[PDB]
Amino acid sequence: GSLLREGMKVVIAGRPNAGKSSLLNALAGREAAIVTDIAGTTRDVLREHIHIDGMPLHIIDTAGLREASDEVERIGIERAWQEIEQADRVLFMVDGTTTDAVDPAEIWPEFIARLPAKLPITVVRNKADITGETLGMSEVNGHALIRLSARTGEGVDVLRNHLKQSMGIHRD
Repeated sequence: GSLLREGMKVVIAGRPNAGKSSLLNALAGREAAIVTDIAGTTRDVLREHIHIDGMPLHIIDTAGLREASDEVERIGIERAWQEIEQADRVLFMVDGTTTDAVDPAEIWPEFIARLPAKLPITVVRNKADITGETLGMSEVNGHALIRLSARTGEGVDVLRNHLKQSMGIHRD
């Protein structure tokens, strides 16, 4: 390019099996939608591919932990030095108006951070019920609430446009 790059560390969560992978897929411009089994959460905790619209030849690694960052600076062929930022856009994924016990056991250890969350929105049947659990949304002041779905790309681009804007600074 012309001395003009950018990027950041993005994490994808929202309970195990609740439109996580299916989402990422739609994320990666790639078509061939491939999905595997956790087969054990990678140390680099980077199982959400490396989204990079800029250049093709670009390896990224999103840790978000001590041992993670350490493992990051090794898997991607790199000396065990220091050089890695923290998450920025921690978007959550919920399934309709479903409230599980694992729902909180994952979103709790997040509110207490220095970054936006951005919770999704539900649009399931029954009108007089959605709105109810649309504002409160458990708790916390979600950066922005945008509805979307897995199959149909209801609000994927909207979530994407709110990703490229986030990531900034950092030249490879």
